Amino acid sequence: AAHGSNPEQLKHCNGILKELLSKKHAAYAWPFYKPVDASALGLHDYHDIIKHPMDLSTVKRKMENRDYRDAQEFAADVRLMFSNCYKYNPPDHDVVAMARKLQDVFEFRYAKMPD
Ligand SMILES: O=c1[nH]c2ccccc2c2ccccc12
Repeated sequence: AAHGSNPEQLKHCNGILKELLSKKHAAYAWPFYKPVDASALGLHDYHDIIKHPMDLSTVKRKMENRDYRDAQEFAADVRLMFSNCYKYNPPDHDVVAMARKLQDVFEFRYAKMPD
């Protein structure tokens, strides 16, 4: 059910998304900007391990297309992106450290969502 507050909450989500894509966080956000090109990266097992790829450009397209109906649906995709990283890579890999830092940005600001 659409709630009166869903548009306002989606504006907060869009703010978060813009922040995740901003220069401020680019040092650690960059691996998440675009879909993983598994072939290009030689990760020939990526799509056997990751059933539901997700990345920030896809989240942006879904936001622009009004695909997300509520904040929880948005959050689920952003968290799916991080989970994919945690699933595929050894936990000591630099990309996992970058994921944890970007997820910290996400979770702390998501927690400030108006309600
Ligand atoms: O989860 C990722 N694991 C990787 C492992 C090796 C090289 C690149 C990546 C990568 C690149 C962009 C986005 C996510 C990932």
